[PDB]
Parts: sequence; structure tokens; C-alpha cells
Amino acid sequence: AKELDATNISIDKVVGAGEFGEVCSGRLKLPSKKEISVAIKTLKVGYTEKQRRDFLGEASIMGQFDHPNIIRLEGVVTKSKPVMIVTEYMENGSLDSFLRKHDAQFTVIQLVGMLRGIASGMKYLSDMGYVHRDLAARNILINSNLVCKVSDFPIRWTSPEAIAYRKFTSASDVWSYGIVLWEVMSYGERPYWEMSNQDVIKAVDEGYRLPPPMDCPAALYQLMLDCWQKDRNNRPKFEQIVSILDKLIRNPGSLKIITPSNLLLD
Ligand SMILES: COc1cccc(-n2c(N)c(C(N)=O)c3nc4ccccc4nc32)c1
Repeated sequence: AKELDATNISIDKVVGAGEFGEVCSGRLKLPSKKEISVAIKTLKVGYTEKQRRDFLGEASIMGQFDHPNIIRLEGVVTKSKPVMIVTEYMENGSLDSFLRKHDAQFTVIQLVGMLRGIASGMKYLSDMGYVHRDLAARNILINSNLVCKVSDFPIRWTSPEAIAYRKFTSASDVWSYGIVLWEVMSYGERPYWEMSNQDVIKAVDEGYRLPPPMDCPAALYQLMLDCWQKDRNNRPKFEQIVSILDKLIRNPGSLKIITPSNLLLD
């Protein structure tokens, strides 16, 4: 993490509440004098040394990644207070809340573009040996041009083997990605709705899966089912997912084929 000079940071408005303090939007002046929009997280006054370590830990992890679909760390402020993390700004906020405002208003190709971006970011994360463990639409940010980026460095999003015995792998992230795919095509519906956690676990283990979202292309529902294979070795790798979505983008016509209990037994 680059140490930023605090005189280069302006804080304009509060846009959210974080675990360790406020989230704000603002501006950062780069060494080149270019001014960019940024998000700013501040560590709350009177922090404990553990809180400081956990706070800055996110920056340490995020700083290892340089990719168009991973939130960009601009730097940190530690030598003055409040302590701060500064990232690129994403005008349209969290993906799930954004889609909920626009139910059925985007084209399939727009949605597939979002999904391809998320998959590309995950492909790089997994390439780097990072298992996210919290991949969910609420942890994806989306900017003014609808570019989606992985952020946040959860039973409904977690693979059965990770729930069963903490077997977290890039293949359990692929499971989570399948859930994100369902979330996106459902415009931010909650996975498994408000089912009791114990029933989500039992149903999924028994082979039940989320149903196809309204007007969901068959190709995309099949990709969900592939991400949700019980045997994690049968799930696609993220490189394959990116390839699949790139084909659908290249062949928009294929997206026109559309797909007892709420959940379906696969
Ligand atoms: C500045 O440090 C970080 C680290 C991780 C995520 C974010 N982060 C951003 N870059 C955001 C943005 N809109 O650009 C944003 N909106 C948020 C809204 C609500 C809660 C947390 C948020 N968190 C946010 C900011």
C-alpha cells in the first residue's frame, strides 16, 4: 500500500457505514497532479490496535491485486489520523442493491457483461492463490459504465463442502460465483430467499438447487448448475467460465433460448 499524503485527499460525502468506521466519497490528487474520484474508509476514533490491524489488513490484501475487475487500492494514510484506506470510486455502489433498483431493465447482454467482469476478476484472484470465501453480489461494486469489480478483502453463498468441513478452495469460490450468477439474473433477489439456514444446508446437500430466474437463458442456468456441481472437481475453473461467457457475448443469439418445489432437484 502506497502511503498517501493527506493533503492530496478531499472528503466530500458519507456514502456508507463500514465495520471499522465511515465510508466516504471524495477526491485524490495523484503525484502527476491528475485528480480522480475515490472512496475513502476511515478508522474510527479510539480504535484498538487489533482494529487497526484488521482495518489495514484489507488494504494489504487488496494491494496485491492489480486488475480491471478487482477494486483498485489507491493507497493508505497511516502517518496521520484518522487512518484511511483509499480506493477507486464506484458510482453505482453494491451490485445487489443496484440491480434491485432496476428489476428487468437491463438487456441479457448487459447482464452477461457484468458477469464476465466478475469472472475475470475471480480468475485473477484464483491465479494468485487467493480464495475469497465471501463472493456475493453484495461484495461486488459496479461503476458508472456498469463495470463490476470484486471487493471485500455466509451460508447462502458457501459451497456444501466448505459448510460441511471448511474445505475452501477456488472451486468453492466457483460455487459462490454460481450463486452470484443467479443473483444477477434475478436482479438482486436473495439466494434461497428467507429459508432457515438449516434448510438451505440440508436442501443443497440433498441435491436441490435454486430455480431458473424469470426469462433466464438456458445457457446461463446450465452454467449455474455447472458451478453448483456436488463434486467440486466437476465445476468449471474460472478461466473456463470467462470463456463460456465470452462465447455468449460473441453469439448473442444463443441467449434467446429460455429455460413441485421452490428449489429444483438437479
Ligand atoms: C476505501 O476503501 C474501500 C475498501 C473496500 C470497499 C470500498 N468501497 C468502495 N470503493 C465503494 C464505492 N462506492 O466506490 C463503497 N461503497 C460502499 C457502500 C456501502 C458500504 C461499504 C462500501 N464500501 C465501498 C472502499
